[PDB]
Amino acid sequence: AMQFDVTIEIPKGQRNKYEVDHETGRVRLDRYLYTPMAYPTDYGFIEDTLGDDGDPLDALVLLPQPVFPGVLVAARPVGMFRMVDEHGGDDKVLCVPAGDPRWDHVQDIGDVPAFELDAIKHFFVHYKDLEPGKFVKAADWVDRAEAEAEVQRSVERFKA
Amino acid sequence: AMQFDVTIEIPKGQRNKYEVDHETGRVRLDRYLYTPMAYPTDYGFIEDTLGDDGDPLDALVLLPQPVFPGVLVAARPVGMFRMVDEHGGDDKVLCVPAGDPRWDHVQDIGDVPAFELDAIKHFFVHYKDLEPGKFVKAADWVDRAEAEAEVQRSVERFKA
Amino acid sequence: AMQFDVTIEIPKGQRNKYEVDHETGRVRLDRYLYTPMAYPTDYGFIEDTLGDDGDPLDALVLLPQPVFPGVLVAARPVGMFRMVDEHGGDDKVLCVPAGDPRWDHVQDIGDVPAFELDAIKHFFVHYKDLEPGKFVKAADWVDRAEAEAEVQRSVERFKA
Amino acid sequence: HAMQFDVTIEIPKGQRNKYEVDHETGRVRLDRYLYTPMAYPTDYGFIEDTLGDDGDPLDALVLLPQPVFPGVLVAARPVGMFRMVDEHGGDDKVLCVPAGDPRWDHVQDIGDVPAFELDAIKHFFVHYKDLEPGKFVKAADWVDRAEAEAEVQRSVERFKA
Amino acid sequence: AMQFDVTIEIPKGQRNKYEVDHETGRVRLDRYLYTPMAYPTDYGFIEDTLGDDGDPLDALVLLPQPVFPGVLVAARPVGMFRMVDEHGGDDKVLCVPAGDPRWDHVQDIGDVPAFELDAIKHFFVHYKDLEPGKFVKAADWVDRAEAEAEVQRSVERFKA
Amino acid sequence: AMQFDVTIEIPKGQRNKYEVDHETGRVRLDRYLYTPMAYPTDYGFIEDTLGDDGDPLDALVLLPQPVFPGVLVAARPVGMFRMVDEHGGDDKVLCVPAGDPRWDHVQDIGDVPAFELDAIKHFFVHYKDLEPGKFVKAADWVDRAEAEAEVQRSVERFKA
Ligand SMILES: [Mn+2]
Ligand SMILES: [Mn+2]
Ligand SMILES: [Mn+2]
Ligand SMILES: [Mn+2]
Ligand SMILES: [Mn+2]
Ligand SMILES: [Mn+2]
Ligand SMILES: [Mn+2]
Ligand SMILES: [Mn+2]
Ligand SMILES: [Mn+2]
Ligand SMILES: [Mn+2]
Ligand SMILES: [Mn+2]
Ligand SMILES: [Mn+2]
Ligand SMILES: [Mn+2]
Repeated sequence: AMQFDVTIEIPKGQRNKYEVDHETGRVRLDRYLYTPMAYPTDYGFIEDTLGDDGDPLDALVLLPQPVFPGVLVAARPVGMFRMVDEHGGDDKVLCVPAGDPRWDHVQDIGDVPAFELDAIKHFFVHYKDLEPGKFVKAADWVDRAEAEAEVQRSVERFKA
Repeated sequence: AMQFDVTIEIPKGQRNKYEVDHETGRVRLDRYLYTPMAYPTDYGFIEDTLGDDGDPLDALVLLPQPVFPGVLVAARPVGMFRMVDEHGGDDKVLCVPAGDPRWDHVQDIGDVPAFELDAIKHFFVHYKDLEPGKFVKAADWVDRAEAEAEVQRSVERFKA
Repeated sequence: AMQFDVTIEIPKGQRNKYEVDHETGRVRLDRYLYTPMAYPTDYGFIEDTLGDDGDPLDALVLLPQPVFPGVLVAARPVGMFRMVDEHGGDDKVLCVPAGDPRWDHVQDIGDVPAFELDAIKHFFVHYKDLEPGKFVKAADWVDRAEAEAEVQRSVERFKA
Repeated sequence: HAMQFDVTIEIPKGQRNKYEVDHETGRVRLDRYLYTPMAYPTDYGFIEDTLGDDGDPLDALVLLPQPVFPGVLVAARPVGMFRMVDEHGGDDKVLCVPAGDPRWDHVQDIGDVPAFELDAIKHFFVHYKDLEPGKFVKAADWVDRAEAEAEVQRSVERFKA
Repeated sequence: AMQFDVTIEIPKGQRNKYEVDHETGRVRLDRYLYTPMAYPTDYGFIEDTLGDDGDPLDALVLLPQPVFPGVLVAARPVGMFRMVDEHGGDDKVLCVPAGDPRWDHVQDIGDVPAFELDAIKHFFVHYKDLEPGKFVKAADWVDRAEAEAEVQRSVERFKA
Repeated sequence: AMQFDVTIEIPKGQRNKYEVDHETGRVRLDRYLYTPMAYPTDYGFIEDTLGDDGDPLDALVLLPQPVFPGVLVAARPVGMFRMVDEHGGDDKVLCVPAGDPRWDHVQDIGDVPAFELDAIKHFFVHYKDLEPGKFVKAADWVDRAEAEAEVQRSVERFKA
């Protein structure tokens, strides 16, 4: 199975929206969420990747226990989250701990329960509601194949 | 000046929806919220009150630090959240700790920041979204004068 | 299906071994565990039950987020962990939230992954190691069907 | 073999919320959020089935490896006692350890408890009501187990009524 | 208006006193506080600055939720806490999140409630009581005007 | 009195096993423990050391309150935990905070409570029981002298 390193930024259950500066490597508090919400999974980005956005690929890792900001996690993709915000479209690869036999039952998006997909979906749609000039309008889940595809592309974009 | 005991059953920043079984007096777990949200303020009910649904009038206490389920808080009202859900209407009296000079600046609804109010509204609208048969269709923030009316109106229902 | 209330004595991830006093209903601290390990799931006993020893039938509740000591949970049995401690035999009914469609996929002992069962098993074997005179020799897993009997056994002898 | 009793913990260690169990109801109430940037240095509560001069149970300080929740019972034995003087006059707070726990066998009398912790506990109770409107602390000091047991002994026979 | 990056080294509600080694940039546990107190705000230092100490200016950031050690926070001054300890005089800039509309009502030291200002003062007056050969004899608050002066002085001292 | 810097990797009470990448410097999640156990003391490694197995000296630090991953601590040794996992000798140097008057009564292994030494031993022996092809077959405590000697050997190994 495919594998890559994910740098976690925001731990599951956080309302503080942390970001990592991609030059200094410092953790930074972007802002406190204006809505009464909390990140449903550990949120971050895939190290050594690059998209059309300019930034690296955003990522979502399902973990038994959350971690700290800036922490590295070797993960593998089981799907991807496509959505359209006020900055056009951005993608978010759904991931699972790599080299962990406890996560062998989750091989693709269909193995991730709809309840958690619906929750993650719900979060990203509404978390910016009370921020002027910010929104999330479209959202849908796509399978491991297109996720691995988009990751394969974005690894190559980083090389050049 | 009004004053009453609010039994807080759900702490701030929690996703486990706790209920106090008014018959037995025990703290019961109702459900884990289906949306990835957390209670904006400590949420509970007012003691020795009663309403149309046979359940006590609900309360929202603003605190510098959260409390535990089943904890009592001497509180005074400063507004009320009027919402209309699945089971008709449910009004929630926004309160402040009584006998605390640190909260003397909060007298009426206008004294509470609009951002806190928008966040509290946002929660009670959206928190039952993914649950089937559950919904919310009207949501307003009324002043203290009306909150004091709805308390007293509900206090007397208990007296009967 | 069968359904009952479980009082949670010890939250998941606890080294403090709480126990509910059954003559009063109070939450007594039994002891801080001598071993460097925490309770693998939310732990407690089934309400309105009585065993071969005078204590209610012990129970484990699979939960997404842990609760507090003394909290009630509408439960549904899906298996049972039998051990043999220093005081002879003991029974541990493995349960899930009753009425939560997120736990409809778990209908029997086999549905729970064997890593969570081995973890639970590993805890109850070793947690009394450094305590003197106390031990655990035999420890195996039975199925839902037999667990349901043990409950109903404990129910009827309680009725008497 | 020794003297012991129940202790209902009201406030866990590291807390700024001032919880109070109603002795007539059994309900846990939030008294106040401490007005100073200080946390309770030990698990604070009272000795169950006692009665102090003030018509309330004798206060207790239980040293624990890990804190508990409010309303939790802990079988305990006294090791010393904290006597202070505040706006109400003089309160008495029994310093305790878990009863029947051999990990605390090395703490028999107050001299066994290290100085930095006794100071830390005292320092809290001197300063915790400084910024609080009409409340203050004048004096505070420690006494040995002999005196500690005696006040509990007075407090237990005084309970019978 | 003036604005800068604060590096929070000690989160709010902490008795562990962390500090950043300004040469290596790594976090270091200086000492567990000898008194039973906790930092009332998030405590840190201003980046790209230097006082007479040979050390940057210490910063006090008011936040809705605390951050982790080493996290950057874009902030602006609204006052300054000036004290005199055993080593000499130490000054601490009282800040709020910059570019955050929820803190736009906080403009000067007068806008921060006195209760919180007394509390912050009380910490630094008493947190080194039980520490030997360590004390403070002066503790006063000053406005943004004088605060901004010291922040600028030290920004200029940085260039060498 | 010998002293040195320890980098803490895993705070006391964690089930997430973090690891500092020595060649990189970043914190990584190695694995979530398969056993239901938690690290009984803060665990990490001594800075600028080198052993037969290519890593630095693993170290245990007794603290009143835990730290975060990557935090540095001035520490002095009082003993050493000898163990033999699947990869032969993997000793752990037991430490206390250096220059902290509250730890002066702890000068050698005998001064540490036996119950806490039993718990540390217990942890490392069992925490890989459920992981296949992994174990700990040996476990012994030794003098401060033995500990100090092994440390000084590995400081010698480092200079190359
Ligand atoms: Mn990202
Ligand atoms: Mn993006
Ligand atoms: Mn918007
Ligand atoms: Mn209602
Ligand atoms: Mn039980
Ligand atoms: Mn008293
Ligand atoms: Mn005063
Ligand atoms: Mn300074
Ligand atoms: Mn400093
Ligand atoms: Mn001093
Ligand atoms: Mn090693
Ligand atoms: Mn290692
Ligand atoms: Mn094995």
